[PDB]
Amino acid sequence: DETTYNVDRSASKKYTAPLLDTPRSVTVVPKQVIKDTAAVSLQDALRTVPGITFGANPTGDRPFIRGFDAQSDTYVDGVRDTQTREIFNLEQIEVSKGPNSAFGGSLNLVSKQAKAGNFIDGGFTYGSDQTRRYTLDLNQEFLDGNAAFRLNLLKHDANVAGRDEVDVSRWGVAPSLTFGLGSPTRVTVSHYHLESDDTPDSGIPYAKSSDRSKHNPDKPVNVDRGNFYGLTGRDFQKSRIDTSTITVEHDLTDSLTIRNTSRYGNSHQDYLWTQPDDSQGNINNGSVWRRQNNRVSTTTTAVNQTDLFGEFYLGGFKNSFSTGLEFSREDSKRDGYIVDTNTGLGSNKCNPSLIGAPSGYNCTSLENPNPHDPWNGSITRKYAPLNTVGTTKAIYAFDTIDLNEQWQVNIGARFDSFETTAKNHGVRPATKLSDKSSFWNWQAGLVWKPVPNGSIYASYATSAETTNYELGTKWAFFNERLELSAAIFRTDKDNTQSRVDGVELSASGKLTEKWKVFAGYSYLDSELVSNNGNEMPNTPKNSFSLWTTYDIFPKTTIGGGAFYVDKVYGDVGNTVYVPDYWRYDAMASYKLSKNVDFQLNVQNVFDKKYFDKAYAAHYASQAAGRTILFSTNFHFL
Repeated sequence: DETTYNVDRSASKKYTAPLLDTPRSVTVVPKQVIKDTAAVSLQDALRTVPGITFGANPTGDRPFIRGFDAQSDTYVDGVRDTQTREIFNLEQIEVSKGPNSAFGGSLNLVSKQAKAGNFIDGGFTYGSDQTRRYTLDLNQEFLDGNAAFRLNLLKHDANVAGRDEVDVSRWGVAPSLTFGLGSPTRVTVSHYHLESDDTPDSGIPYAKSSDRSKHNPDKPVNVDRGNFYGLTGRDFQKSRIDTSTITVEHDLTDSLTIRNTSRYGNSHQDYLWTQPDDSQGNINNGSVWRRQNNRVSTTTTAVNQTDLFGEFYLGGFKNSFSTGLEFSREDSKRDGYIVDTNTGLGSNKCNPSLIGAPSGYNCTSLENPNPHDPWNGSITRKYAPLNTVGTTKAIYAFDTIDLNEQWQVNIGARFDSFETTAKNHGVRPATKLSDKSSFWNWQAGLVWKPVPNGSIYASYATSAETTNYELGTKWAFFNERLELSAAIFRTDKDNTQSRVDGVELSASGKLTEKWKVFAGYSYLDSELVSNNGNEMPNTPKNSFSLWTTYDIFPKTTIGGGAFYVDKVYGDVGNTVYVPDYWRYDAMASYKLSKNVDFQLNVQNVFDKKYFDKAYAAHYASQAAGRTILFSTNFHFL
C-alpha cells in the first residue's frame, strides 16, 4: 500500500526489527504525506515532525533534533553526504530522535531506486507565488525483467509569498539502474544531480534595545511583510551537487547477505548575500547597513561501506544482526570574496541622509528599502582557501536477540577513527595542522511485549561525552494500520555541560477507513548547567504537528494541518528569539480518472507572518506567506 501514512519498517537493513519493536523514537515521513502536503523541500516536509528546527548561510539547512545540532548526521540511504535538499528523488524520510550506532539524532533520506514494475509518473504544479514545478518519474524493466532503469527529472522555479524579489530556480536529473531483480546477486548504480541558482533572502533584523539581555530579549523588528534588505544586482546563491552510488549485494546463505556500497560525491557552493545591519544599531535611526556575507566552497567525498547482515541461533535464541566496515575521505576547500561595503561613516554606520547614493548604496531604509539600488563596490575572490583532507575508518556491530515472544534485547557498538590535515592559505606563511581522534559509542535496549501489538521499552546509549536514557511505549491498533507512540528521555552532555529532558507522542495511520492521521507532540526542557540556566538555542519547548486527510466522497479527499512551534532562542545567551506561532494548511484532491489526479494546497491559510529560523546574532529568517498550489499528476501503471 503506497498511500499509507504509517511505515512499519526502516528501509536500511542495519535495523534488525520492525519499528513497533525497535527500542528508539523513530518517525518515518512516508511518500504519501510528502505528496499530500505538496512539500517541495526537506524542510517543508519536516514541518510534519515536531521539534525539528533549522538554524545555522543564506538559507539555514542545518537541522536541530532534541535541541542538538545534526548537520553532519544527514544520510542518504544509510551513507553520509557531501546544502539545501530537495525531495523529488525521495521515497521517504526517516527521523531517528535519539542515537543509533548503526550510523543528538539523525535523518535518513531513502532514494527512489529502479525496481520491478513498469510506470511513468509525472506532474506539474502552478502557484500563487509563481511556482512552476515539473517532475517526471519513469521506471522500465529490461533484460526480460532481470533489470530496470529509472529516471527522475525536476525543473522548479518560484518566487516566495510575502518576500520581495526572493526567488529559487533549480533542476535535477537522477538516473538509476538495477540488475539481478529477484536473484541472489543484485547490482545497483545511481547518479544524482541537482543545480540551483537563487536570489537569497536577507531576513529581518532583530530589534536592538538598549537594555537587551536574557531578561529582556529582542525579537525581529516589525516592518512591512515583503521587506527585503538585499540587492538584486549583487546577491546570488549558486550550487551544484553530483553523487554516484554503486551497491553490490550477494546472499551467501539463506541467513547471510554481504553488501558493498561505494559513493563518490562532489558539491560546489558559490553564495553572496545580505544581512540587515549586523547589530550596529542603525535601525534605531531608521536605516540599515547592507552587510555582505559570502561563501565559496568545494567538497569531494569518497565512501566505501561493507556490511554483513542476517541471522544466527545461539542458546535457542534468534540473533538478527548487522556488522560492517566503513572507509571514507573528505576533501574540502573553503574560500570567499572580498567586498567593499564601506558606508562612508565609520565603515558600517548609517542614517537617513546616507541612504542611497551617498553611502554607495551600502545603507538603505528600514521601512522602505529598494532592492534594485545600483550598488557597485568591488567584488574579488580571496583565492586564499582553507583546504582540509579528512579520513575516517569505522567498525560497527548491531544485534537484536529474541529471548521469547515477550522479550527482546538490542545491543550496538561503534568505533570511529578520524585523521585530518588542514592547510590554511589565508595566513602567511600557510599553516599545515594535523589532528587525530576517535569516537567510541554503544547502546542497549530492552523490549517487553505484553501482547503482540504492544511494546514497552527502556534504552540506554553512551558516547565517549554524552548519555541518553529513554523509556517508551508503542501500540498498533485497527489491524496494525494505526501506530501510537509515547516516550520520555533524558540527554546529558559534558563539554557541550547540558541537559535535555523531554516527552514525545506520535500517531500515524488510519483512525477509521476514511480518516488518516500523521501527528506528534514534542516537549523539550533544555538547560545549560554566566549562561548557567539558559535554554538551548533552536529548541522549542513545545511543538505540535497534525496532518489529516478524510476520504469525504469517492474520488475526493480533503485535508489539513495545524502546526504549533513555541518561541525559539537564537543564542546560548538567550538575548534574541523568534516568537511562537500557529500555522494552518488545507488541501483537496480529486481523482479525474485512474491516470490523472488534481490537487489543491493552501499553505499558511491565515497568512501568518512568522520566523522559521532564529540565528545567533543580527537577524532571523521569515517564512513564506499564504501560498496556493494547483497540481495535475499523471500516473500510468
